[PDB]
Amino acid sequence: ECYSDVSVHEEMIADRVRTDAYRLGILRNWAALRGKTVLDVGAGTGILSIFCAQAGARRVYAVEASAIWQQAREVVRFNGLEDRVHVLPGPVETVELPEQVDAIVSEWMGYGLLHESMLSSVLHARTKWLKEGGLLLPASAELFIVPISDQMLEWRLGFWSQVKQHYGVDMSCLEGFATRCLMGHSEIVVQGLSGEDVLARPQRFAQLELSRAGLEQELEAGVGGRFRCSCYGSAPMHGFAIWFQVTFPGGEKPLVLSTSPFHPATHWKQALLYLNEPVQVEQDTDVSGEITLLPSPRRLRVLLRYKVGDQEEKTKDFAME
Amino acid sequence: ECYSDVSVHEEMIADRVRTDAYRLGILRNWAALRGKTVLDVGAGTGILSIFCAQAGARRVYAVEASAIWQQAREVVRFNGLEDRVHVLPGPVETVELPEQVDAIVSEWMGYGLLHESMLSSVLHARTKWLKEGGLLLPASAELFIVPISDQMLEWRLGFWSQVKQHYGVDMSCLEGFATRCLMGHSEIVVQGLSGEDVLARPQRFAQLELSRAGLEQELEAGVGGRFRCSCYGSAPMHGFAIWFQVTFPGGEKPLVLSTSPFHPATHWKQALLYLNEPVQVEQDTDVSGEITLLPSPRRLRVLLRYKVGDQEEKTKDFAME
Ligand SMILES: Nc1ncnc2c1ncn2[C@@H]1O[C@H](CSCC[C@H](N)C(=O)O)[C@@H](O)[C@H]1O
Ligand SMILES: Nc1ncnc2c1ncn2[C@@H]1O[C@H](CSCC[C@H](N)C(=O)O)[C@@H](O)[C@H]1O
Ligand SMILES: CN(C(=O)c1ccc(Br)s1)C(c1ccccc1)c1ccccc1
Ligand SMILES: CN(C(=O)c1ccc(Br)s1)C(c1ccccc1)c1ccccc1
Repeated sequence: ECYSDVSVHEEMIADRVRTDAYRLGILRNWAALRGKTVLDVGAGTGILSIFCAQAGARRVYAVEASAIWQQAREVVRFNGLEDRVHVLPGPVETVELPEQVDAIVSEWMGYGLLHESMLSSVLHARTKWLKEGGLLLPASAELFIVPISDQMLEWRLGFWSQVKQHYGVDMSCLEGFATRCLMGHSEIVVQGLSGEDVLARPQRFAQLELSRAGLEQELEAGVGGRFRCSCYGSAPMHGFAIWFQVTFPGGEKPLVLSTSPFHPATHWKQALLYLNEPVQVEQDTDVSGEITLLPSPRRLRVLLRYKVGDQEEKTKDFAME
Repeated sequence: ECYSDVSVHEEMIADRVRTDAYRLGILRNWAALRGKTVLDVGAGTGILSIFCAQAGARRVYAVEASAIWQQAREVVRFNGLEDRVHVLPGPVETVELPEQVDAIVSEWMGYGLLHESMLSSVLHARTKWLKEGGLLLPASAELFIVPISDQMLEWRLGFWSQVKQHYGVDMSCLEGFATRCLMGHSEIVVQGLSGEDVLARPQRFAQLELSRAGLEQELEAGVGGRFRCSCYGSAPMHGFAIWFQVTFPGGEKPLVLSTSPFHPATHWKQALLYLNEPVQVEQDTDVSGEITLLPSPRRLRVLLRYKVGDQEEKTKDFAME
């Protein structure tokens, strides 16, 4: 019953930005990887493991907990690489490796609990299996937030006004209802924005250096921080967008994979935090606040306290289950 | 927590083909409706009820079981029609009307159990509340089936062959897996096709005249029948598409709302039955079989026995839960 399995792995490989960034991030470290050993945490279909062999690794351990490992096994055998890449089924927390490894590669990033604890698995495997001063791909992640005006939401909120022009019945009185339903919930909406949706300069509110011990302990408290920015022009602000980038160390200068709305589109899109209703901003309107991401029913909470212009500080907390 | 509520009613009103067909189907019966009384079964946001008032009905009972009735109440009041259109919350099976009605309007059609038992509610309300020889909008429904080659599926099945040209790893060995996962399930896939996907002349396999008593009893056994057609040219046949049309009686000649892939696109799209793997057809290849739709865990079963060319008869049964 594996049509969900296929959709997910298809979507990732079809993301050229994601797939090339890993390819090149990995290849550009050929000097550190040639003749060395690698652990791919959550190998999926095995393509990251095989980039590691392309880059010259002598031995790669591709560990995959879920059913897709069979397919990873088939792809490695079919590419004549079973003597260099060993697909091991099961969680990385209990896999038995013969040796400590020179590098770890993982694609752990995304939005929700699956991804918070995929990163915990990557830290666990750093601690347990990676050599003092070993190579992490990617090595770091940064998080960004900015006020947004969402055109797709603007269009949906005004649709009820358009009905009169088209079917000669007035439904503009349902604008209030559409707003409550589309903005009044407490869910993270994962949606792709364009540059034109962005109302100020993006602000970095957190950096995670994966190399650091006590990052695990530091994530107990939950990642976040303060932000301040100034709007560019007149707009109905719908809320905030949040996205990440990760960094692969270079030979060269580092390679950055960004999920920003200014950069080309990825299957990750961006994570949207809607206020309960739109608020009109103008050129130089100050937008500040504080954002905390932390786990909790097992749920990832997003705590937001924010201030727009001369309006009062407000709290809106979000969740993903 | 009503963002699902909004998406559904938005999608329906945004369907011009659906909304105009009801508008015109209803208006073209102005002579039978003017000064008469109407029951709208599942009034939703009330737009069908208000088309009935536009067409000249003296009194319309808009019955809506779910939360959206508040919004129907707001839209009628705001259009100054509360003296002609009475929104009644609750199931139609237990609503108390003062009088028997001259006409019933409903949008009950779709794919799955919600829609099988929405039609049962429309038959229940015909029996209970509609006058001898009263008007039903729509009055009938017909079901069609044809062999299809799905381009979107063809593209997805070949994606794994394209990987070598792009990221220098061969994953063509996953074609078998993608096929099992995308075609080997037993689900109805609701997807929009184009004319070019269609491999023979569509065949009508059932007609439902809503006016007929014992239709309720006849639906116990389940609607379906035999079909036979001849393919147009060489193609990988992926399975069958099924769709409906409904008929509004005219003043004039009847109005037909079709969800065919040859007609303009609707939010209903078409219902797809994939074989477990593709089978190559050629010009004049005979495709015959038998299709039964019937209810059952409460699930709507689709029983298909079919024969392609000189291949043996096969059974594939599907479900929707
Ligand atoms: N603790 C764990 N140990 C091993 N695999 C894990 C894991 N937690 C999650 N996974 C697996 O990690 C994968 C995340 S998506 C994997 C992407 C992969 N690098 C690719 O190129 O396709 C899933 O296949 C999931 O089942
Ligand atoms: N037995 C029943 N009695 C009354 N309403 C019902 C019902 N079964 C389903 N419904 C309602 O029928 C609707 C189906 S969609 C309604 C479309 C509506 N004519 C429009 O123009 O928007 C839903 O709102 C559903 O809650
Ligand atoms: C897993 N994470 C998320 O689901 C979210 C990120 C943004 C939103 Br809004 S929710 C986070 C994350 C990781 C560890 C602990 C807490 C949060 C992440 C971090 C870096 C990069 C990507 C994600
Ligand atoms: C509700 N129905 C469906 O879910 C399906 C139709 C096509 C597929 Br494949 S499943 C049917 C239907 C209605 C009553 C009894 C049995 C089936 C329908 C009929 C006419 C028009 C539309 C739908």
